[PDB]
Amino acid sequence: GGEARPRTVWLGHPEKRDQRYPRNVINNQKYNFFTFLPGVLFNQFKYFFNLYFLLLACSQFVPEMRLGALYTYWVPLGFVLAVTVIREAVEEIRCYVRDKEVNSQVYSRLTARGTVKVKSSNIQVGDLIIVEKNQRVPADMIFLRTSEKNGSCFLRTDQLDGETDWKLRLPVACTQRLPTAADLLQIRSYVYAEEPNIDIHNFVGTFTREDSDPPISESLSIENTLWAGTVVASGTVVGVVLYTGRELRSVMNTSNPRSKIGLFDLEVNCLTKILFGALVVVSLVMVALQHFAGRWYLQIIRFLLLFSNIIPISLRVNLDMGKIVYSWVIRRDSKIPGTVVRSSTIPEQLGRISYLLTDKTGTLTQNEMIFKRLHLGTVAYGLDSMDEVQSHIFSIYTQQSQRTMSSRVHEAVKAIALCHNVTPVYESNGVTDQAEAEKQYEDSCRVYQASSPDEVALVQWTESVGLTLVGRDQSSMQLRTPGDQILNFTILQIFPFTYESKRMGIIVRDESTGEITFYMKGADVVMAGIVQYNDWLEEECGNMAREGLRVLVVAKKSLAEEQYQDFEARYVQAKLSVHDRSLKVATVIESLEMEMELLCLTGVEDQLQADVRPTLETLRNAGIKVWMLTGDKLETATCTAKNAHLVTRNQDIHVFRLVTNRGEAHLELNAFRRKHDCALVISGDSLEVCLKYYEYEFMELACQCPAVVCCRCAPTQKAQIVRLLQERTGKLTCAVGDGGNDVSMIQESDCGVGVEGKEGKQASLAADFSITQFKHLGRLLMVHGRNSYKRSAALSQFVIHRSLCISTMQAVFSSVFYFASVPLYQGFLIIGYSTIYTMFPVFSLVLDKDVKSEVAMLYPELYKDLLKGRPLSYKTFLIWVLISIYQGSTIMYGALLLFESEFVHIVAISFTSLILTELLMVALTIQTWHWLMTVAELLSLACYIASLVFLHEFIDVYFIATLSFLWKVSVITLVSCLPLYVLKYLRRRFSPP
Ligand SMILES: CC(C)CCC[C@@H](C)[C@H]1CC[C@H]2[C@@H]3CC=C4C[C@@H](O)CC[C@]4(C)[C@H]3CC[C@]12C
Ligand SMILES: [Mg+2]
Repeated sequence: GGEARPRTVWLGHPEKRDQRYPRNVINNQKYNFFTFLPGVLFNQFKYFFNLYFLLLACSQFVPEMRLGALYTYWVPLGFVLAVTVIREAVEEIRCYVRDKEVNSQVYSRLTARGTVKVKSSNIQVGDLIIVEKNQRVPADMIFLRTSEKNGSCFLRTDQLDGETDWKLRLPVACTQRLPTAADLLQIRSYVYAEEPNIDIHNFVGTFTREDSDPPISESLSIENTLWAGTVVASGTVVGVVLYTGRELRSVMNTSNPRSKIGLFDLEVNCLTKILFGALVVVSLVMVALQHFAGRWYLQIIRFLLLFSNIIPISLRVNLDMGKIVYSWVIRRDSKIPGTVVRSSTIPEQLGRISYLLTDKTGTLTQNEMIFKRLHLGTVAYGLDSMDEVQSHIFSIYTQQSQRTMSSRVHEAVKAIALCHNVTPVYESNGVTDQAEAEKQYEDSCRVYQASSPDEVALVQWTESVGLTLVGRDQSSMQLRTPGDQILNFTILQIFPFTYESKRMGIIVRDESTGEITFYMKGADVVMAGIVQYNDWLEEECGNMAREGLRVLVVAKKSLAEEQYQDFEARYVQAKLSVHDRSLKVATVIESLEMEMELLCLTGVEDQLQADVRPTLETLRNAGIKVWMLTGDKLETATCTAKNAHLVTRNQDIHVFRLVTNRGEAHLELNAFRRKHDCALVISGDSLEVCLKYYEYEFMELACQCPAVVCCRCAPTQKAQIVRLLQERTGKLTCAVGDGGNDVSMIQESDCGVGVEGKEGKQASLAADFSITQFKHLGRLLMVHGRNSYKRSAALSQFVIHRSLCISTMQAVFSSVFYFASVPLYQGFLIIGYSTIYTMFPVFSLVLDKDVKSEVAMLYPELYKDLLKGRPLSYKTFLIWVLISIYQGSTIMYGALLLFESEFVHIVAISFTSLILTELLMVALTIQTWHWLMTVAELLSLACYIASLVFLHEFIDVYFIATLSFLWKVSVITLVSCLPLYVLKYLRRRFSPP
């Protein structure tokens, strides 16, 4: 609408504004009230197929042009227009209703008279909206105040950038210290926010409070921002709205909704142009035959109007009803429940997808992490062997009051239970207060919260074996044992996990003994040299990683009361430095990071969704290349790629390093080129450089890959990847996602599928097809797409064949029977009127199937045939053209040569022969017979016999009730259809499908 400018947002009072802000509404609609009709009309009549009808109809306005009745040109086109408008309108009402659930969420705001309850749509910039726990943040906000005593909160941004880690967000310091939540309305404070941009992980702002005698100014960053679409993980937060509606950071990354057309529709449109060009060519030949006879422009276009039915409106009507039937079938399948079809005009696109691009967090995975393996070197403990770890812990803490394997197991478990950054949170269950449960350490009211879900999984696992961690402070940590006694540990040093070191350490003192213990856990690559000599770390960690687990190496070092003093004195000496602090403390910690005894290796798995591995294997077996485009980190993405068998166990993986320029990109691209049959894992930062500088080479190397993993992808980068896959290959692409970061690539893709997320519905609402589970994709692609594509191709080709046969024989009639007469047009309106009796058996091809639904799924290789364009091609169309020409020529020439008396004794023969030939041809193309096709074929014959009976009494047509009629009809019906019967049977025999 307007240029982006920084905004001064006053806390409360949503009226001190200079620019009007958009309403906070998420809209997936295509058109508004005003632009609905023009948009639909243009999107319909922008193609040759639909514009042909308009060109035909408009000509009826020139008096020297008029041919036929006026109501025959506009009633069918009017029906087509009215069905298209109705379909689009109903789609719009359904989209608006589906958007209402998100746009009508209930929240609360702070007013001078007290809190009041308002909806999500009415949220204005500058409003103080209260967001509770496990509630989606409605609009972009600034963290002001939280009800938690530690002055912070955790955010789940899985629906914003697809990252599984929880984001720790800190409130505004000035607003946090106010005595009550009602105090922010009596302070003259404002937030100066940057212009709404597409970046989601950055924010530059400033908080200013003018009320205080010393003005207080805070510099705001991403750590104070609660973007829309995120979920508050803990506590009740209060924020000030900065952006609304389109201005939301989620919406800037969302493209405008577009109307999609399938490739099958484009091929049919090209066939219509070919037909019209052939008509024009024969027109130029026919006029040039007479060496120009004056007013040629009149006669040639009059003859065009005479053959105007070579492109039938029945084609468009049949395709529309077939697509409606396909959508009705998809919405009613019980083996893929919950499937929703939004774009009901492209069900045939599911049958020609060559590339599938999917999100990891929430689509492939369940967004749940649990502990899988505890490897102690000499023995591993799986999910079925945890009762021995529990037994060892119980035995030790029973023998405490009443080396060995139990001691080693306990030492390995306690290190996991202490070397972490997880803090318990206690809530009031309703009977016991929050302060009531803390002093007794209630199990039902205790929740573990941390930035890394792996640490939460480890803590929850140690809870299961007996060592329950019940409290944690900045200098203390309590563990609860099976003997119900509590051990008190004092946290003397903590080294938080960093993505560069890839390790986390801690130093604790056991108050019962006083011994100093140093714990360190991290990746195997960094802990290979820290731990002492061993012979199983590099092998067992590699095996556990190859199984798809997140391996960690846990180590120990017992510190005496003398090795700690010199370490503390040097650590603080490094800390109170004014020159190169980081490298100073790094050396102090590294000096302690020596000769650590190895305890155990841990395996934590991100729980996939149901039937993800079989679905990926099914899609791989059908020639579909599956790329995982995720916004998560490299390690989690690789672990999920290995877990889901997106890469085979023996497959080699090349990790794309961090490249920053053109020269650095040449070397890495070439080095990857020297590899063979190796999957590619690339970060977003390297992808940006490769796509900016090496657009051709990167994709010519990535399309040959068995699979491609691209982590930390911005939504624009995902959409760009989809766009290049569409452009440089020319093959259809499918995009699967569950969050708001997948909407861009879902809309960009030729067929976008949106998995309904657990905490968000944007991808579901903005996709052509919405599924509840990832495993439904296999059926949706192998059955509901293949059947729709095949049925649409068959019915379109049969309709074209019928019209071509009618036109060919009716051209023979007008040429070799009279060559000039008014009574020609009475016959030249009726022998093309047969399509009232054969219309039902033509609308019975939407019930046809080549193989059973359980056979396409069990043999996905049938899809590789559709990937080649078999159902509709130039060879099949040419064969149908030859068949139609042969049938028309045979019917008319045989009718004329066998017997020739006058017009009304040949019209009857030709009409019945054409109807019977078309019915037989309908019966010819069927592969598996359905009873509705049988009833349609029988009802057609019954109606034709009824018509030939009623007219017999009124019109003297006694020719029908003779023997000379029967053999004359049945010889043409035998020489027109049955030669193709023989050909089809011999095709079955010699070349089975
Ligand atoms: C008079 C003609 C042109 C039209 C009406 C007859 C048609 C609809 C009839 C005649 C013979 C019939 C077939 C005869 C036998 C079987 C085997 C069984 O699995 C049921 C379907 C199937 C395959 C029938 C399908 C319908 C069928 C093809
Ligand atoms: Mg996701």
